[PDB]
Amino acid sequence: MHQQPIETTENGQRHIHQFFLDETLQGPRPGVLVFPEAFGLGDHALQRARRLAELGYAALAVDIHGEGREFQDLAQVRPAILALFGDRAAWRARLQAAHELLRAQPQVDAARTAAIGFCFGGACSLELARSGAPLSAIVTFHAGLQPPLEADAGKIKAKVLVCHGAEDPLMKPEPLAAILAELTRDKVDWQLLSHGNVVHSFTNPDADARGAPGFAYNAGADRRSWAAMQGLFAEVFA
Amino acid sequence: KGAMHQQPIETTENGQRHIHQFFLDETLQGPRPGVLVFPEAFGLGDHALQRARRLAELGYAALAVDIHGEGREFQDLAQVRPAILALFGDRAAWRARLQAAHELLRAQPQVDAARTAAIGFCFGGACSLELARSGAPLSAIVTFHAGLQPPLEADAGKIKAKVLVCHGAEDPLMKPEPLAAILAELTRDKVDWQLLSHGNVVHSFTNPDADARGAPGFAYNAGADRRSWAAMQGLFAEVFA
Ligand code: NA
Ligand code: NA
Ligand code: NA
Ligand code: NA
Ligand code: NA
Repeated sequence: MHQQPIETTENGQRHIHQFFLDETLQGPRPGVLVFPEAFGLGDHALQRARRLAELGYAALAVDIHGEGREFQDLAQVRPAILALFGDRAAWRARLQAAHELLRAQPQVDAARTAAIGFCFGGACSLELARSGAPLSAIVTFHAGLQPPLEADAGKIKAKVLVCHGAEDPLMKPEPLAAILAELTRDKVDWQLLSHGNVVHSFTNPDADARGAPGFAYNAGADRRSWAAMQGLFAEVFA
Repeated sequence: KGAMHQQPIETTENGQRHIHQFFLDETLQGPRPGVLVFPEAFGLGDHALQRARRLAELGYAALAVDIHGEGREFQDLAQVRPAILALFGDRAAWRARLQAAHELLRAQPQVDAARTAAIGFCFGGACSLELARSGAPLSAIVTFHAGLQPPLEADAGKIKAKVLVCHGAEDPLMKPEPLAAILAELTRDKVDWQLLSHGNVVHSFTNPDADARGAPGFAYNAGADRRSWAAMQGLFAEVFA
């Protein structure tokens, strides 16, 4: 396993992304962006990127806040997140730049990429798909997805898998249905895997200790969603 | 590049590849003083690369800065004006990017991180002064026919560098009243500053392409170029002794 930091600046702020490649497999391979939960890049998302490398992918874990920062409370990151939610064009320009940074690594086959994300990271993955980036697939895990925009009609090129806790308060039934209606109008190849009795942050063991409501780890939902991701990637990268 | 080694050093800034050009004389061994070389507003091209190459011949480690990305150099000032006015309107972000360029130079193993300087031509001279005003630990800066930006009270006392401003006395992009305001800032703070002002000399006096721009206000002047470059060399010889 090779783990390499990849540094950029964004309006002068240093970002330190973490790129994983397993030398067990030989030659260029599909690239996967891994977007963390809103707290920022930490062990949760780094472990996901390391495992994707073990499965044969070149995985770029995204430092969303800069300086590899991971915060403890969503209050610490709320202003930065609301600023992105309030300027989706600027957010998307940053997301497309991360995609181009992944594509440019020598061991990444620039034609074969995907994006996964957890929580806010899943919102990022769908915004990047809606920008029209040439992703082969996206997978979201317990994501609070942003609402559809009519200007994005027909832009998604990826296959889409939404892994969802049926009781997650951050992705309520009516807004989720509005998103599925967008994907259906545009004939996007989409799947919803909805887990009974599961809420937000179900892939993160630290969710059981969070003081905010609606958070709990669920080992079953995590394993089943991770397997469905692997199956989608095996389809598009066969 | 002559006998100097030239190494591209790439950064990713705001989604763009920047391809800086680092010059060293490998017949000299060891860490040595580093110099940032900021080009005119048109972008990084042969004019600034030749100056970085000459600094390497003099014994320095010189990083020619790719200001626009992808090595881009513009012909028409109307095309660069929006990006430049944006930097002028957010001097904090501009300074953070300049600081990151300074840290890139300092991190090279052949650069003594404690002993650095910055030069710049036109807009690049404004860059050099903004980096000094940010409080960076530069030993010296030299500006050549630069449209320097006006002083900010928040920068009082922050310049650590010695300062040499090489100026065309009839440059219309750096008029006498705003220049005087900058010299008053430097004087309040007791910065070790010099002004070398050249009679009958206008903007872009170090760039032989200036003669073909068709523009009043732009003209190469070989005497002013040679005399300003020798004053720079003298300043660097003092601080890096
Ligand atoms: Na590549
Ligand atoms: Na697009
Ligand atoms: Na042009
Ligand atoms: Na160094
Ligand atoms: Na400072």
